[PDB]
Order: sequence, then structure tokens, then C-alpha cells
Amino acid sequence: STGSATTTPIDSLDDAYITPVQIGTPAQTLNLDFDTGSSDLWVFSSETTASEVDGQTIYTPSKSTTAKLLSGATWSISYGDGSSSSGDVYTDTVSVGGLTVTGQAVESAKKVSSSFTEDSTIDGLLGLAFSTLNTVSPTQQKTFFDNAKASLDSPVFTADLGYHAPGTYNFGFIDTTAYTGSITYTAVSTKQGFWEWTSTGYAVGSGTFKSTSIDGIADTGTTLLYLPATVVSAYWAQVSGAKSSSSVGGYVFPCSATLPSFTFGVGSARIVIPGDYIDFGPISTGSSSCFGGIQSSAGIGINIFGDVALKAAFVVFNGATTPTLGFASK
Ligand SMILES: N[C@@H](C(=O)N/N=C/c1ccc(O)c2ccccc12)c1ccccc1
Repeated sequence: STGSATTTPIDSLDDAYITPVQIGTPAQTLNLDFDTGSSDLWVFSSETTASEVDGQTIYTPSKSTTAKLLSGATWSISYGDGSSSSGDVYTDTVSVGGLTVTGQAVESAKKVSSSFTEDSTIDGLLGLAFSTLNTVSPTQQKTFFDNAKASLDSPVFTADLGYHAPGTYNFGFIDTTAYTGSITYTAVSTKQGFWEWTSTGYAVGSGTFKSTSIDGIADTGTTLLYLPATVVSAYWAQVSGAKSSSSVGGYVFPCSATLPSFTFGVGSARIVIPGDYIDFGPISTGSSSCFGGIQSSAGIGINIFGDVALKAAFVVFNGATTPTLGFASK
């Protein structure tokens, strides 16, 4: 089997991407944030504290003839950015772009933190990291991909995120028309539960490539590119007037600037992020100071290849016996 679904930016900045997902019988379609940096499929629901719902579409398990309460199971997740959610668990039929999993754990939110409430466009998360990170207790549950994998034509999914435009998540096949050149595969460590890999270096604009190992995670659920302070300083030094602002929380730059590209290495291959991808617009409405799309990972404890990086590539998440990651230009 295979599946293919379009993923759409939630706003004009590509702050996140949403993908429609069918849950239950008859289908209830929710727009979920596909997140390769977490492993819970959770949704706003009829159980969510009323004051914490503000425009989201909700899953109502009582209206699904295939929903079954998973007795005694609860979940609670705290994301790296400080947001959180928790609740109980159903199993139900879940379909993405034509690919169906029966008995998928659908985690129903009873509580969500303010950032989730304040974002009306995201109805929940669909985790695509390794199932070892799943938070359901006392019996850990599998991700959608883990459940589907055996049925797929090939045990893979691909992320093809657009810049200020829709893109695609495919399951079970590689669309050879969706990229240029070849796909370069690189090793993955699954020890921490993430798609963790090692970039071979970087370049700023037309500058020379610096060969250096940068360990990080491929994370579709993170907006920006977080890299070591040395690398980030080298990038912003090329932008007149750019500075790190403690009050704003990162590098900012004049909105009048034309930004240089940023290249990252995948083995001997190179992925080029155009300068425009690195502009995240005014720091506050009407300001002429703009927020940078490349930021320091110092303090995070890990480098994060988020959407800024991933959207410059066609990315293969290879879930074979030994997982790997593939990157192609597009
Ligand atoms: N901006 C990311 C983020 O902060 N991810 N953090 C993931 C994470 C970090 C550290 C952990 O220890 C985890 C453990 C299990 C699952 C996820 C995580 C994000 C993704 C989806 C929703 C909110 C926020």
C-alpha cells in the first residue's frame, strides 16, 4: 500500500504545516501537524477543556462506530518549546492520503497549553519519530508509520515541504519526479528516539564550504534551523545590521536586507537554503526589525534541522531495519 497527502503552511511565514487526516467512522477530518520530532498522535477532542478550545476542529469519539476507549491509558507530553498537552486514549481507524491503519492509538486531549489554544489552525499532532518516544502509559503505543510500515510497498515516508506553498507527505514510495539529481543517504542514530544524523558541514552564501560534523535531528515539527553558535554567528556576520537580541530571543536583522543562502552538507552532497527562506518577518507587527530563520542551538542541547532546512530538500525517512535519512535537492 501507499498514501499521499498535501501539506499546507498554516500562515504566510510557514510557521508550521498542516495535513488532513481522517479519523473514525464515518470519517472526521482533522488538520494535523506531522512531526518527525515526536511520537504521539493527539487531537483536540470533545473531551478538551472547553475554555482551551478556540476554533480548532475536534474529534468526537462517541460519534465514531470504530472508536474504542483504551482502558486505563493516559498520555502527557511536554515539547522542547515549553508547550504541553495530555489526556486519555482511544483506538480508531486513521487514514492519511488513502493509507489506512486500523486500531491506531488516537490520544484525546483533555488539556492543552495556551500556545495550542491560540493556534486555531492546528487540530493536533501526528508524530513520526520512533515509537520509543511515545508517552502513552502504562502501555506505550506505536506511531502511525510504525503501524503502517509492514503494509507499505517500501518502509519509508517522504517529506517535501513547500516554501510559502503546499507540499507533500508520501508513505510507502519515493516519487522520483519530486526531486532533482540523486538522493544521498546518511546514517541515523535512533538511541534518543529521533531521526538523528550528522551533517558534514556548511557554507554561507557563495563562501567556501567548511567541513565539520554537525549532529542534529530532522524535525518537521520545528519551524527554524538551530545550529551551533559558531555557525550561526558566521551566517549573520554576512548581514549588515544583524545582531543577537536577548530581549527578542535570537538573531534579528533589518527587514530591508537581502539575505545570503545557507548550504548544509549531506555526505558529499549539498543542500542550498535560499536566503528568502531565512526571513521570518517583523519581530512585532509593523516593526522594521525581522526575525532570523537560523538561530543558535546553544542551550537546547541539540541541533535541529527544522522546516527552514527541510523545505529546501526532498527528504526520505527510511524506516528499514536499519533506519537512514535521504536528502535530494528539488
Ligand atoms: N517545537 C516543537 C518541539 O518543541 N518539539 N519538542 C519535542 C521533544 C523534545 C524533547 C523531548 O524529550 C521530547 C520527548 C518526547 C516527544 C517530544 C520531545 C513542537 C512540535 C510539536 C508541537 C509543539 C512543539
